[PDB]
Amino acid sequence: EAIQAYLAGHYRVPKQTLSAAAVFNDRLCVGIVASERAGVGKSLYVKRLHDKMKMQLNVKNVPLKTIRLIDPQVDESRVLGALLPFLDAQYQKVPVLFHLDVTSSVQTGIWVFLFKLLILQYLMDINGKMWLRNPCHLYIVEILERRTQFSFLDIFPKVTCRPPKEVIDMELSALRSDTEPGMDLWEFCSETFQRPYQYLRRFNQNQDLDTFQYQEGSVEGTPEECLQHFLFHCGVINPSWSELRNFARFLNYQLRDCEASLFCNPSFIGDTLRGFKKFVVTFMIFMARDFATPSLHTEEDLAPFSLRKRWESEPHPYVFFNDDHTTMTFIGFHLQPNINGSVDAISHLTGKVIKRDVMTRDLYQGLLLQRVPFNVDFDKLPRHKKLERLCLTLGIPQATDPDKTYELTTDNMLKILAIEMRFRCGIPVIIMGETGCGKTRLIKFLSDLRRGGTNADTIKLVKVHGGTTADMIYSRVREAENVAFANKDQHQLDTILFFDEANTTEAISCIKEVLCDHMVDGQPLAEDSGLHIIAACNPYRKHSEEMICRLESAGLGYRVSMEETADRLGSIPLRQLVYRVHALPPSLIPLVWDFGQLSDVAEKLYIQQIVQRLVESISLDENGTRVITEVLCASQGFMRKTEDECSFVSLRDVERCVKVFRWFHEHSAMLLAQLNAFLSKSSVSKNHTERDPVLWSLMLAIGVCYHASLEKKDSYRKAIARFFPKPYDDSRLLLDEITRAQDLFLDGVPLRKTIAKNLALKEN
Ligand SMILES: Nc1ncnc2c1ncn2[C@@H]1O[C@H](COP(=O)(O)OP(=O)(O)OP(=O)(O)O)[C@@H](O)[C@H]1O
Ligand SMILES: [Mg+2]
Repeated sequence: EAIQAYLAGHYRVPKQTLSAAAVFNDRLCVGIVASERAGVGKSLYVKRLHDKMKMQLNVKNVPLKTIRLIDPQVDESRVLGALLPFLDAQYQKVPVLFHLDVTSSVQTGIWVFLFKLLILQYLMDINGKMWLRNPCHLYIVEILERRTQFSFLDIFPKVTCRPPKEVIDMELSALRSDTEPGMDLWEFCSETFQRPYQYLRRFNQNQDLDTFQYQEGSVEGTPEECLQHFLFHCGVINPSWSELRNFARFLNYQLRDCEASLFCNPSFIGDTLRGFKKFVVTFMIFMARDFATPSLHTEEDLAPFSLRKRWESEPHPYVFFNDDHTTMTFIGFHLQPNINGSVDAISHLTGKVIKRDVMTRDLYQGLLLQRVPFNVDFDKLPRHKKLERLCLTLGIPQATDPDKTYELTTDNMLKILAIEMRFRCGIPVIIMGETGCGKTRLIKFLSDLRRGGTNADTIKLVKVHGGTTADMIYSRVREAENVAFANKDQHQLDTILFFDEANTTEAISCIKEVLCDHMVDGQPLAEDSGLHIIAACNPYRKHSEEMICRLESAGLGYRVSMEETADRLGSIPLRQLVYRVHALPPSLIPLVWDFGQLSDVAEKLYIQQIVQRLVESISLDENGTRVITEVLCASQGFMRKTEDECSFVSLRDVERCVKVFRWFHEHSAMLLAQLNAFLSKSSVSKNHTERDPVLWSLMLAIGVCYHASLEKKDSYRKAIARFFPKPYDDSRLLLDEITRAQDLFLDGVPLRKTIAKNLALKEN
């Protein structure tokens, strides 16, 4: 208390000196907004305080500078360089709110930097440019609680934001102080859809529980019961503010589209339409579970980064409203009438009931009499009809297919619909999936479908390296904004920026900035620009223990002990994860959802497409196509089954093995001529037989892309030979052919007399 009072007394500004501290508590020109959770309001305060600065300070403009630090070791030269443009005399006497945001990524140097800036009032570098604090600029520092006698953070004035439960728990009565913010009185714009009030308090149907007319435009409740009605149907137990915001936004959009067409005053539409509003409210609150509830869990550090709601888990209802204002879109439930005058919702194919009494027999007959797209199954439908249906649901009225190779299953359609729905709501879309999981193909197909026929670049997929700094990300996002403005002006198209491998950088908080805050380096993103931003993350998975032991036992190992390595995601070294990813921002975890799992049928289809993309250059046979497809599929099956020598397999290995096979086939004539000459040079008699170029090329390509990098080569050969034609299915023959090829390749150099010809030198 003594330290807190000392710093409060020394941080106070005199009443006569004009300062920006007039908005903060009792004229203190130092602030610390902090909380233990993520996404609870730390920055709808530094915005509200700016909002209350303009109308309360009688100044034409009050400069706002947002400085965000993302380097794990906090760099003070960056902060000094950011503050230097605000050092000229013009800003030396005007109020300047300075907001400094320290991200979760930062770990070392926070306390020293805070003691250097807030207390020591200075910042200095080697060059000599000093920056001195003035008691006229607010210095609010927004920080996540670095929970581990007191931390070096309570000595400053603090405004602890609270999730939206502790607001309803501790603040039972709306005292509304400046230390514990509650429901913002401004935040009744999209949270005002308190139709929950009506269908809940009016439980019985006949009392006009949802009536024949409800709308929005003015408030009708108190800002302490909205937060309670949004907690009963939220689904999440202890939501943050950026978990109720998304749930309210989705419900607002869907009820807004509900009060659209087919919600009017016809003569004999159903003559009652009883329960239609009840159906909408109940069923879309049910389907909000897919869009609001987190998918990740609530090998120590990988526990939060472990998927629980995989795409193959509980189904997805996904009702849409066909923004052309004509019909609905029932895509994922196939409702079935219950025995006792009710109707329930089942799975797409299983038929298991997922929810009960969603909708009633009377309105069932009313809807079927209205010819709604109900009980339609996209699994067995023509491609033309499927594309027309999904194009109508998506909004564009055209029908030109942008591709034919890309199949359209029900699970692959409910995945495009998810992204489109999150785009039209406002929820940022971030997907978790392995390399070659089909996310990039789906995004490209959706972008081309949006394009239709225009030659516009509505896709800007950015492969984000491990060495992508903040400057590159900011430059790319502003370039994408400019291109989105251009495409919205010329051809009126919605551009898509795509950050592949989002979580593989030391600066990931920048992507969180771009996605959640809609703010680039501090400057807000231009609203209503048509730019939609997607992120894709690599899964958090550890190697198998035997594979780690094998990697450590390869040569001389790491130069020093394994434990002391600096590259750590918590405790696990980055050398033990399949993808060398970094820690996700805590305000991005609720958003992440599993893209899905590649199915064996889909994998076979992709392999068949790849091999058919080879005939036009090689003129392969049907037998050749079949043998190549089977060999490659079984090769990935083996590599995915061997967890000791191959952590993960990808579809991008077939497009490399087929490339090597193509090279070998195109050189096969001269290769086989030289091999025959070399064998003739040997003492072996004329035992050479016919060598099929297709087989002699696949036999050797799998001996490079799959076989010669393993340790259990014999098992691979014995599990792969059975897919070869009849006169060639021998593991001994596989090894013999590979050895003959290596012997031929080695012969052709002037190797010295006393140089060993091992199986290692030839292989190398
Ligand atoms: N009463 C409220 N207090 C705080 N936020 C609210 C409130 N009502 C609605 N919200 C919404 O909650 C969201 C919280 O987002 P905000 O930017 O405040 O999170 P944050 O504190 O910046 O978290 P982080 O810094 O970890 O991203 C805001 O975008 C705001 O629109
Ligand atoms: Mg923030």
